[PDB]
Amino acid sequence: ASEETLAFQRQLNALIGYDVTDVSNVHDDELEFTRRRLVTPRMAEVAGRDPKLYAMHPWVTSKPLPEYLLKKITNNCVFIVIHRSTTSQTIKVSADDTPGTILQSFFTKMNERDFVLRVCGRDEYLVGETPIKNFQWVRQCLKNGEEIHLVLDTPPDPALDEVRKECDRKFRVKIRGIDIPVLPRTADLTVFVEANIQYGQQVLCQRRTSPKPFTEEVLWNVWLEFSIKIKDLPKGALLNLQIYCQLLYYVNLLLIDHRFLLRHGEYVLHMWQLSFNADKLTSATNPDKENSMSISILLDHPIALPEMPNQLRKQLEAIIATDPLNPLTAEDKELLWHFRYESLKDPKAYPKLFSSVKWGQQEIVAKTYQLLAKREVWDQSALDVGLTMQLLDCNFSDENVRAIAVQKLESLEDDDVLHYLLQLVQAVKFEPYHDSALARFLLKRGLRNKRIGHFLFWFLRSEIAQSRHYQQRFAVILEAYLRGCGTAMLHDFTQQVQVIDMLQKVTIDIKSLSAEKYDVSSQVISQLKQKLENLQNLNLPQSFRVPYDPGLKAGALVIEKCKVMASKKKPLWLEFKCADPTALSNETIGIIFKHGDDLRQDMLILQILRIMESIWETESLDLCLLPYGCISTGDKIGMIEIVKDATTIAKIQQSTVGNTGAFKDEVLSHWLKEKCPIEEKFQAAVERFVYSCAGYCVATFVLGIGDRHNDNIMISETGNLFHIDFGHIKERVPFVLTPDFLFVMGTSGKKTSLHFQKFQDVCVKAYLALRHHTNLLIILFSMMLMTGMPQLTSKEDIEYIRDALTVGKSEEDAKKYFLDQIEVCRDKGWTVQFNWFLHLVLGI
Ligand SMILES: O=c1c(O)c(-c2cc(O)c(O)c(O)c2)oc2cc(O)cc(O)c12
Repeated sequence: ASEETLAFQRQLNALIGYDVTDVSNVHDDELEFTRRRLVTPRMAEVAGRDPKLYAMHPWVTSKPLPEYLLKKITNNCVFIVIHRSTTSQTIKVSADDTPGTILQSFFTKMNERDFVLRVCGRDEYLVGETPIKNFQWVRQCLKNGEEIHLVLDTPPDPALDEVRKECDRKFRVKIRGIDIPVLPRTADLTVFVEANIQYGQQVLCQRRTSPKPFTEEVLWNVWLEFSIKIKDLPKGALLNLQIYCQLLYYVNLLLIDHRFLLRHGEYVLHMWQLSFNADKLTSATNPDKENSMSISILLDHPIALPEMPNQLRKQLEAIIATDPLNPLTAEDKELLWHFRYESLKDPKAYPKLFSSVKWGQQEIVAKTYQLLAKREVWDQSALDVGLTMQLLDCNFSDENVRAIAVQKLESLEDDDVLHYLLQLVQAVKFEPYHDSALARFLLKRGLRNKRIGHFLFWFLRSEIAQSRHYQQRFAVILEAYLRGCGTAMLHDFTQQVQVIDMLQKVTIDIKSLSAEKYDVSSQVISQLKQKLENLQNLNLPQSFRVPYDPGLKAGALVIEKCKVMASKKKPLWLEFKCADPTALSNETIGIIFKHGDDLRQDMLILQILRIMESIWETESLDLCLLPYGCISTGDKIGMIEIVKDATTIAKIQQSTVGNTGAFKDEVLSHWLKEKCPIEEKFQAAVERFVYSCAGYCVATFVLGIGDRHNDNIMISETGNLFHIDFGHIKERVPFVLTPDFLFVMGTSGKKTSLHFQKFQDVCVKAYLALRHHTNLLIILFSMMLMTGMPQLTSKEDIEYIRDALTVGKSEEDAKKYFLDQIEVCRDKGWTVQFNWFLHLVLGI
């Protein structure tokens, strides 16, 4: 262990945000065991990735050009502007030419082929054997009807990515006692210990102890013998110890360790306090010992060795045809299991079929593995993310069952992996062991692609920072990725963390000045610009990669424009210059650092929104949403992308009117027209509004976050509406379709209109579009509530989304159901908003 070896670890831990070597909080060696087992897969991806292609991380898609983009193109032709210093030429190529057939054709028109096409002002290269039309930037430019400016520069040297040198007896447990240093005020409490043998979130068995008075020390020394036999215990089963006073304390212990051994010996586990969700499933113990409740137990080297009639048929398919949230009956399960090989021929049955398994029985499980052995039908089925996601949630704990889900994920191309990365990263919380297929799949895909890796870094880091329940597991996975991404990325991450940390302190040190009375003092803005000065001196990184948009390189601070927002939680409105000189503009980079809101929620919501945009893509729809970047940098803090030329709808009302609820109906249209002097840009901004508005209307409704204050919705000087603050979230409305909105669509009273009719038809089209992916949205929504909501979610919560999508209904009934929702908004006018103004603004 040279000084060099130690040094490396130190910085790694620094980047990680946690010390992955720490052992102060572990009752075994699973963590260390995983750090070692990931070394092979890590290296196995590193050496197998093309140095060049991994250096320029091309971003492409093998999906067909949507219909709304087909139009943007005229006769299989595209024009690209190539620049060389102040010399730039425009060329017209075929939408099927490769970036090489472009450079070659560029040397013809105007050592030798030692150059490459990069996007002006961005680290995004158009390279590889792929049609130019299959590059995201290209398709992005088309949609925005913008020009494609590329710069001819030198290809990065792959050397910069260099990687450093490398029993029939019934099971029984003994509860000795619980110890807690201090206790609650209401002190005439009573408590007992509930021991459960869980698996897949369902209890196979349960035992309890005699209730006793709640004291700083409670002994029992009672033997608890369950009914299930030691031989029946399935690998992945959990011994969930809980304390009731109402549940208050809980801790879990894997009965079968990572080595297939039966857990034994004396244990003193430090439990978690309850304030259902992902956290109640963790194997991790509470690190804080001096304050947490502790359970002392005892355990008894046993090793776990590695046709049908028409109405019956028609009743089987009826169950299989059921949605995800519909439970199963005793008969339901018995029917699914009896006909395993028949329910096996249909992939959409797997979830249902594998929950009908009696895992608490060695025999049944063994048969299951046999059943699974023959997976031709599955292996050859078409990838279905929604179906695959269902096998990765809290309902399954069998290593083999989950493994086949991951198996199908292997088919996803980088572009799609990017859409579901966040969700899949959260799914790790559902794994019973630190080392898993899903865990290795992510590690692998991160080392195989810089964009996937960049986000995998922050995604994991957000959880490492504010989740003591899973920071140990994630930290091991992050390290594994940091030990194989390269020295270049290892450097960017450093610059980014540095910039972040420094700005974090400031953001918080500024908020400390007035937290109950909005009033951005003149002196505060004076001190703010001062603290940044001290940093920009030479201590702050000259530049850094923007965490939510890695293709962008931020430079120096434009202290002049920086300020503290006139917001309650007083966030920071920072602006940077683009560190890239080849950029074709002078616009700054607006970044918002905020403390107070749980950005993990926004981050998750924003992601579903991106999932909905692509979903509409499959149907050739463009709702003009604006899922601005947002990354939870750490505990209660993170950044927010600033959308240029945009304001709050409320602000729009306040200017005309003021700090009153006497909302007008033309103010908005008067604000947009004023902004769009160029006529051709009004009707354009108007159609935009109709779509963006409709877009958010549909999406927001389905997610059950439509009733919202006028201050959390924004509009751009280009007519783009987009909801913002997704923080936590009598009269009520399905979504926001206020009079000022319907007005811009040329509709004063309850009278229809051309644009309003356009609006409606779009809403329906988008609404029906999502319904085709009901199952996908149902599972994502559920995982989100389980891993993204501080409180404990329930079935009721999940089922909402189901109703919103009107599952079971026909397209017609559906189409209508949404048109009625649109009506409520018309019959509610400014009612709701006025209430929000009265509630939020007045405190009533
Ligand atoms: O407090 C917030 C805020 O002010 C803005 C904002 C975004 C823009 O794009 C602007 O142009 C602007 O003026 C403000 O976004 C947010 C987005 C969130 O997810 C959460 C937030 O709390 C805010």
